[PDB]
Amino acid sequence: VLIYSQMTRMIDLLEEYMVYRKHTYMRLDGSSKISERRDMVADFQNRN
DNA sequence: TGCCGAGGCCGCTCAATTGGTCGTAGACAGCTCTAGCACCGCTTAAACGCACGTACGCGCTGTCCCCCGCGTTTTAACCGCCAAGGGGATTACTCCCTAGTCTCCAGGCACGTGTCAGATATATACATCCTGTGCATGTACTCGGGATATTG
Repeated sequence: VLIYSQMTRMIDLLEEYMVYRKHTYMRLDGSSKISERRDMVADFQNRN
């Protein structure tokens, strides 16, 4: 699944939820560095 | 009326500081020096400090007597300002030259000792130079009257 959301304040609340119910997750706000986006996309492909 | 135009609030992205973590390299703290030569302790015969009326030198004191201070205000331009213009101090880039590193390499000389002399100190006798004192004039001063210079 992809979850899209429209407030950085909310993506923080979603991250607190993803940590509590132990789903595994990965986030890419506009505040992420350009180099992080590369690794993070390449890890969402290539893995179960 | 209309339209809209102009209008006012909120997530990306980048760019210094800020504080954090990594690992590694001499340089700091410390040991044992060890070694030795200064500090000390112990005498001595030594100099020089110091607690202490009195002659008296001058620091301080009670007076009167006047300029420079003290007070006013006009004015006078001094000094401040602002705003504009020109450039020259500044910024950011690219090419370039050497500052700096290391390394090798020598001998110059600053370092060190090895001996012992011409040096200068110290005493006694001493004569002399120099100080403190006393003592005339000669000028550098303060004043008055007139000439030259300069401000308004």
